[PDB]
Amino acid sequence: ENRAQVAARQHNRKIVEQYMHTRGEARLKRHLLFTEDGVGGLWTTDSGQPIAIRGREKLGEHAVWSLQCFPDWVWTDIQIFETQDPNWFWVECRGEGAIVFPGYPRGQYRNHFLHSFRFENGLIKEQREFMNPCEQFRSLGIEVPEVRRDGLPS
Amino acid sequence: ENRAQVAARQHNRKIVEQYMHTRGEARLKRHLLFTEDGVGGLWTTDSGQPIAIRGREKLGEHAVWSLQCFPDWVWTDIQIFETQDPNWFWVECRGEGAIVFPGYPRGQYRNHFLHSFRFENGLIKEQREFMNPCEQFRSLGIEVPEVRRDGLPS
Ligand SMILES: CCCNc1ccc(C(=O)c2c(-c3ccc(O)cc3)sc3cc(O)ccc23)cc1
Ligand SMILES: CCCNc1ccc(C(=O)c2c(-c3ccc(O)cc3)sc3cc(O)ccc23)cc1
Repeated sequence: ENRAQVAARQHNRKIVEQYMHTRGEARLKRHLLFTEDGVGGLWTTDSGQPIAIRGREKLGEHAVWSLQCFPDWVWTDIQIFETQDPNWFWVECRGEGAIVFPGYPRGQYRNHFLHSFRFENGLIKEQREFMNPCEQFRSLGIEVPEVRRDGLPS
Repeated sequence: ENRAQVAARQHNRKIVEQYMHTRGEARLKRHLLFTEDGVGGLWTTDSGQPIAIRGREKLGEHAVWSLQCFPDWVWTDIQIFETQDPNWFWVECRGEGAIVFPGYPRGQYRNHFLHSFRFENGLIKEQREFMNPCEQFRSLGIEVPEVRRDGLPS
């Protein structure tokens, strides 16, 4: 059983590596790293609800929109964390690139991200990314609220 | 070497568990889980810069303000992730409690969190927590910007 867990972890790590280094036109095929019913998404948004895409083929359809809205996106400063679960990885990284959201001025977006990858049968069953939406607001020219600090010492 | 790494991971895990379960008056002594020069803080804020405190004694001083602003805070749904680094852990959890920020109405704050814990010689050298600040804005009655989605399909 330990041999099976070790083998799963090693293979899954290669998939995480491949995902994190998928750039440019290869983004059109990144969905093939998911199970048929795999889910990917952004878990931190202005609404408090995730923007999640469910199903490998729907993830592939979304990559068209991803490549339009973030045409040169790269992940950088990538640190991959294996865990005691051979099917669960975390990644700390940054990401950056142009942001071209319809109805907003073209901007430059940079942020810090955490990703969660859960695997089933050697492919990604659930990917989730987490960031501070305030930095995306800034990239879109959206005013960020400020918490008044007068009575809040650090 | 492997035995030493195994020993470090097992002890460090106990410190993470203790930190995550610390609530109530025990919060006044949570800083004793840190190295003398240890750092803790919130990495996701409206400004884009962390609110971090460096030094065990300064962390202890801050606990007074933590108990004022978050008088009944509890971490729930705790999942601890060991990693390939015996001195690095991640935690996925939620947190909840009253929020009592000076000059804002008293509110009820709930959020999802990720924590990072890095250890040195059996104590926490760096703790960092990550959340979506939009949920904290809501708890304070602060208006959250909304990204227009008319052109952005999911
Ligand atoms: C592959 C799974 C989906 N992955 C993502 C990745 C990034 C985003 C994203 O940046 C955001 C939106 C979006 C929706 C649909 C679309 O076509 C493109 C962008 S709306 C919105 C509001 C905010 O407050 C913050 C971020 C976003 C959304 C989903
Ligand atoms: C030593 C560990 C530091 N740990 C924390 C934990 C939580 C916060 C926090 O919620 C925030 C503030 C705060 C500052 C000083 C203080 O006394 C109490 C609260 S201001 C602010 C603005 C935002 O946009 C979002 C969050 C916060 C800050 C620091």
